[PDB]
Amino acid sequence: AQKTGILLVAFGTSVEEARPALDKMGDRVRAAHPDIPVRWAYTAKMIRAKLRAEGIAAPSPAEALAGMAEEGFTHVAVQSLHTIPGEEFHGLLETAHAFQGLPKGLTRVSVGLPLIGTTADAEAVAEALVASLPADRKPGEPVVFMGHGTPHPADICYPGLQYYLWRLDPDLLVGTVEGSPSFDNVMAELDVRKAKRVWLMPLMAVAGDHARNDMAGDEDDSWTSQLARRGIEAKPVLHGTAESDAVAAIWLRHLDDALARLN
Amino acid sequence: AQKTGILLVAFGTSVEEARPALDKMGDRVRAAHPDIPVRWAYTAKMIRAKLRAEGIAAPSPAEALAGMAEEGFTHVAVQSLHTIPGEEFHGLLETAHAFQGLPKGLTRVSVGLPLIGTTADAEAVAEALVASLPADRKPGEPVVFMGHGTPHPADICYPGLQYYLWRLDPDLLVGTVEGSPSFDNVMAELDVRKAKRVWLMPLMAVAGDHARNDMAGDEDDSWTSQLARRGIEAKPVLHGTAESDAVAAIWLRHLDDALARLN
Amino acid sequence: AQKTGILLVAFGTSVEEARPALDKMGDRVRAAHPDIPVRWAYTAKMIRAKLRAEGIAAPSPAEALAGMAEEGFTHVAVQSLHTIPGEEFHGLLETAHAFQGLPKGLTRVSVGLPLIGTTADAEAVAEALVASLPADRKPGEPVVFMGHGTPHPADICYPGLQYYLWRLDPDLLVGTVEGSPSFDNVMAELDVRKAKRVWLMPLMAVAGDHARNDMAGDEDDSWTSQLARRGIEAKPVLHGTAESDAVAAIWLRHLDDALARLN
Amino acid sequence: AQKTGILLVAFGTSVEEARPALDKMGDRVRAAHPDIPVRWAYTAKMIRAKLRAEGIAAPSPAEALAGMAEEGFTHVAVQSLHTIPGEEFHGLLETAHAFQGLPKGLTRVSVGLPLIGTTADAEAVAEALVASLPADRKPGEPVVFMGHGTPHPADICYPGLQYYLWRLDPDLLVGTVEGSPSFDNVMAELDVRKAKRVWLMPLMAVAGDHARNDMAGDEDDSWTSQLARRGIEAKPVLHGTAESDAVAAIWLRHLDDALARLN
Ligand code: HEM
Ligand code: HEM
Ligand SMILES: [O-][O-]
Ligand SMILES: [O-][O-]
Ligand SMILES: [O-][O-]
Ligand SMILES: [O-][O-]
Ligand SMILES: [Cl-]
Ligand SMILES: [Cl-]
Ligand SMILES: [Cl-]
Ligand SMILES: [Cl-]
Ligand SMILES: [Co+2]
Ligand SMILES: [Co+2]
Ligand SMILES: [Co+2]
Ligand SMILES: [Co+2]
Ligand code: NA
Ligand code: NA
Ligand code: NA
Ligand code: NA
Repeated sequence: AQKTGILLVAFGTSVEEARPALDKMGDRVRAAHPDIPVRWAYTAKMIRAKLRAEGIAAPSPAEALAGMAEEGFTHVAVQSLHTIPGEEFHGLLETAHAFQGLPKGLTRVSVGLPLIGTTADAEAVAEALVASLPADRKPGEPVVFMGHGTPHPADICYPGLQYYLWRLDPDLLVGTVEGSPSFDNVMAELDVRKAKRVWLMPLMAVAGDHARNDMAGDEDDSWTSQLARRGIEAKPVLHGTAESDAVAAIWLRHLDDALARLN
Repeated sequence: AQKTGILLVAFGTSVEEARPALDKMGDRVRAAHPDIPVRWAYTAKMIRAKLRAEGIAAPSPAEALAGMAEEGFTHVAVQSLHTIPGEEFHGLLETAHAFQGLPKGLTRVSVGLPLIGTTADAEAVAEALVASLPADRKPGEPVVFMGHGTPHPADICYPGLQYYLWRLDPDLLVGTVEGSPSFDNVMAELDVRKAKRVWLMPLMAVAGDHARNDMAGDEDDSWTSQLARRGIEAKPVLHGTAESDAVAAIWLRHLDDALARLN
Repeated sequence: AQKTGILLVAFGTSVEEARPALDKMGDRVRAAHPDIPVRWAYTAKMIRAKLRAEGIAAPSPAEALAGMAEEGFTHVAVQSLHTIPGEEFHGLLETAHAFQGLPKGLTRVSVGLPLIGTTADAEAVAEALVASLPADRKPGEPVVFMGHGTPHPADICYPGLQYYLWRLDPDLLVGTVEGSPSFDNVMAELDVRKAKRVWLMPLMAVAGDHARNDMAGDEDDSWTSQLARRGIEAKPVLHGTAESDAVAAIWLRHLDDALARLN
Repeated sequence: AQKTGILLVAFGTSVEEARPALDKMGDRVRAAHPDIPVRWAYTAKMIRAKLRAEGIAAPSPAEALAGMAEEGFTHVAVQSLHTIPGEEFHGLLETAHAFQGLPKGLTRVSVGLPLIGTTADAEAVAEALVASLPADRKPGEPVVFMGHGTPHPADICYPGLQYYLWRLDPDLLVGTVEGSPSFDNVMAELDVRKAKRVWLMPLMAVAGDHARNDMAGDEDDSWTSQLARRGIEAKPVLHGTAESDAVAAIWLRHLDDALARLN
C-alpha cells in the first residue's frame, strides 16, 4: 500500500519579502526528488496565526501529519529548516514520534537533522557561510552572523560554530539576539580589531523579523544603529541562509539521510 | 491559560436518515455542559471519505485534536459513542495519549469509556435496552439485538451482555454480524422457543448500513429475509441506541467521568 | 547478535502446596520449546514480598526484563498466566512496551494473551473446563467455578464465560470473589436448581489463598461454609486451572502466537 | 505514600585507582542532601561486565530503577556524571521516561543535565577548569583538556567549550579521542604557540582508561608519547574532573534542579 512523502518544516515567515527563500527551498527539494510529494508546516504559533489571518493555509506539524495520514501517506520524511537542534527541533521530534505507528495511520515518520547537526555539519556550515559572503566584502572586513539564540542547551552550537569559522578567517564572528555569544560580546570583538566596515548576515534560513528589525532596523537598539553610533559603517545583508546553494545543500543531505531512514 | 473542550467521536454514518441520532447526542451533551465547546470526529476512514465527498467536514480524531490544539484548547475530554472497547476504541485511546503533552499543545486529553464499560455498565445497558423496547412488542416475543462483532478480545462483551439481558427476560437475545454470538446461534435460540414474531433492534449508536442492509435489507441474506423464509414475522426497528434516553444516559455518565479525570 | 527468550508471568503464589502448578507450566513450556531460555516473574507485589522473605528470588516483570537485557536477550515473548485481560494484564503490556527499543536493550518484547482472550478462546476455555471436571462429579450436579473478579472492564469476561459454559451444560456456574457474577448470584442460581451436592473449582491458574480461604476455608464466610449452612454438600477441589492439560494448552497457543509476533 | 530517591549514574570505571573520584561525588551528594537515599548505576555495558566479574554489584540504569520501584520509591532524581548530552545521556533520558508512570511503580523520574548543559554551564565549566589547574602549571604553558568525543551531535560541546576557555586564556586547548577537535588539531595549535611544556588533563569525571592509556600511556600512540617525539615536555595529570570541587559544584546544581522538577 506504500506511499512516501516529504514534510518541509520552517520556523516560518509572514512577510512577503522573506517567503521567496522558502519557495527556493521547495524547488531544490522538488528538483532532487521529482516523484515524492512535498508538503509544508511551520513551528511558530504566531506565524501560523498571521498566515491564517491573511487567508493562507499554514498547518502546524501535527495538522500537516494528520492531513497526510488522511491522504494515505505511510512513510514520511520530515525536514526542518532550523539551524540548531533546540527546543523547536526537539518538539518536532516528539511530534513526529507521536504520529508514527498510530492505528490506520503513518507507518514511519523520520526527522532530518537541522543545519548544525554533527561537528562535520558545523565545519561544512562554516565553509558554506564563507562561500555565501557578498563579493564586495573585502578581506579583513569582519562579518557578523546573526543567530536566534535560545535558553535550550543547543545554544552551545553558536560558540561551536564560532570555533569552526575562526579556523577559516579570524574576522568572522557569531552573535545572537537571545543567547551566547551576545551582541555585546560581538562589539568587544569588533573593538579589538578596530574594524571600520562590518557586514551583518542572518544565520537563519529566512531573513525574517529579527533580521529586518533587530539586526538592520531603523530603531536605536538595532545592530546597525548601535554600530553607526560607534562610527562603524554597517553593511546589513538581508538574505537568509536558505538563499545560498552551499548552505541549502546541507539541509538537502539531511533530507536524504531521513528518506534513507524510512528504508 | 486554561481551556476545556469536549470531542464526541462516533464510528459515524454517511446516510442522511441515520445522522439525526448523532445530532440528538450533540444536544444532550450541550444541554448537560452548556459552557463547554463540543467538537466531532469519526473513527471510520470510509465514512470520512463519503462525508468529504458530499462536501461535509469530517475530521479523524487526529485532525480534530490537532485543530483543537490550534484553537488553544488545553484539556480535552474525548467521548466515543462505541458500544464496546474493541479495536477502534483502543485506537482512539492511543491517539488521545499521543496528543497529550506535546509541545505547546494539549496538556490533558481524557477518554470516556464506551457503552459496555464495566460489569455495572453492562447491567445498566441491559436495563436501558429493556426500557427502549417498542410499546407494541408483546411479552414473550423475542427481541434480537444486533451488535457489530469483532475479532478483537472485547467481542466477549456481547455474550457478557446476553448474560445480563437474560437475568431480565429469557427472550432477549444478542447476535452479531461478525462475531459471537452469530446469527446462526440466534436462529437456534429462536427454534427452541418456537417464536412466531421476532423484533430486531440495532445495538449500535446509529442505525447505519449494517442495520439497513444486514439486519433489515431486502436481499436474501438479511436477518429479516432469513426469518421470513422460516415463517417468522420479523419486525425490524431502525433506531440506533443513541435515540434512547436511557441508553444515552450511560454515555453521558462516561463523559462526566472523563471531564472529572481532567481535574 | 539475535537471542530469544521467554518470560512466564504469574500472578503468583507464596504457599508451598500451590507452587507445583507453576512448575508444571514451566515443564510444558520447556517441552514445547526445548531450545528457548525460560524466565519467571510475578505481578503481585505482596507475593514478591513474601517470596523474598523466604529467601527466594521473585522479580517483578520490570526487574526480570532489565536482567534479561543485561544477559544479552534481544527478543522476548512475555506470557501471562492471568485468566482475563484486566488491570494486571494491562500493566504487564505497558511494562513490556516500555522495555522494547530502549538503547542497547531489548529489540522486541511481545505479550501473549491471557486465558480468555478472544470469543474463540472463551469457547475453548469452557470446553477445557468441562474436560477438567473431577470423574466423581455426577451429571446434574452443579459446578461453581470461582474467578477473582475485578473493577476493571475485563470483568465482563466472567459473564461472557458463563454464556459459553451454559451452551454446554445448564448446571455449570461462574462466581467471583470481587466482581460479577457475585457469590449471592451463584446461590440464587443454586436455589432454583434445588441442588444437594455442589462442586467448587478455582478458575485461576493456581489454587491460591482465595481458593483455600474464600472458596474452601473453615471460616463462616467461606463458600463451602455458606453452602453447608444451607444444607448443601459442598465438594471443593483445590487444583488451579494450570493443572489441566486442556486449559494449559490455551496458554501454550498464546505463547506460540507471541513468539511468532517476534518474527 | 511519598518517597524520594537519588540515582547517580556514571559512565563508570573498573580500575581501583580511578573509583575514588566516584566515592568523592557520593560524599558531596550525601553532604548536600543528608536525608535522601542515594543509589548508583553505570551506563557502560563493558564496565558493568568487569565489575560483576570482580564480584561487585553494578546495575544498569534499568536494573537500578526497577530495584528502586521495588523498594517503594515514588520520585527519583537521576543525575548523570556525563560531560555532554550525547548518546549515553539521551539513552538515560529515554530509560527514565520509560519507568515513570508504570503501574504500581515510580510516579516521577527526573533527569539532571550533564556538565555542559546550557551556554551558562559551559562558561561556568571553563571557569571551574581554570580553577582546577595544577599550582605548578606556569602562565603561558598550554593545557590540553582531553574529552571523549562522539559521532552524536552533542560533540559540538567540545568546540563550544574551547570558545569559552579561550575567552579566559589563549593557551587552554580542547582535544578529543574520537571527535572534534582532534589530537592533530591540538598539535597544530601547539606548533603555532611553540610550547615547550604542555599539561594534559582529562575532561571526563574519572581518569579512566582513555586517560591512562590514550592520554598518558607508555605506548607510541599515546598523547604524551606523541608530544615527547616532538620534543615537548608532557605533564599528564591523572585526576578526573569529579575531583575538583569547582567542577563538581556544577553537577550538584544540576541535581538540585532535577529534585525541584519532582515538585
Ligand atoms: C476484553 C478485553 C479488553 C478490554 C475490556 C480492554 C479495555 C481497556 C480499557 C477499558 C482501557 C482504559 C485504560 C485504563 O483503564 O486506564 C484499556 C487500556 C489499554 N488497553 Fe485494553 N482491553 C482489552 C484487551 C486489550 C488488548 C488485547 C490489548 C493489546 C493487544 C489492550 C491494550 C491496551 C493498552 C496498551 C491500554 C493503555 C495503557 C494500558 O495498557 O493500560 N487491551 N483497555
Ligand atoms: C547538540 C545537540 C543536542 C543536544 C544539545 C540535545 C540535548 C537534549 C536535552 C538537554 C534534552 C532534555 C529534555 C528537555 O529539555 O526537556 C533533550 C531531550 C530529548 N532529546 Fe536531545 N539533544 C541534541 C540532539 C538530539 C538528537 C539528534 C535527537 C534525536 C535523534 C535528540 C532527541 C531527544 C529526545 C527524543 C528528547 C526527549 C523529548 C524531546 O524531544 O524533547 N536530541 N535533548
Ligand atoms: O524572539 O522574538
Ligand atoms: O463490516 O462491514
Ligand atoms: O483480593 O484479596
Ligand atoms: O572508546 O573506547
Ligand atoms: Cl574603501
Ligand atoms: Cl397477534
Ligand atoms: Cl449419592
Ligand atoms: Cl623551567
Ligand atoms: Co525570537
Ligand atoms: Co462492519
Ligand atoms: Co484478591
Ligand atoms: Co571511548
Ligand atoms: Na539561528
Ligand atoms: Na455494536
Ligand atoms: Na480469575
Ligand atoms: Na568527555
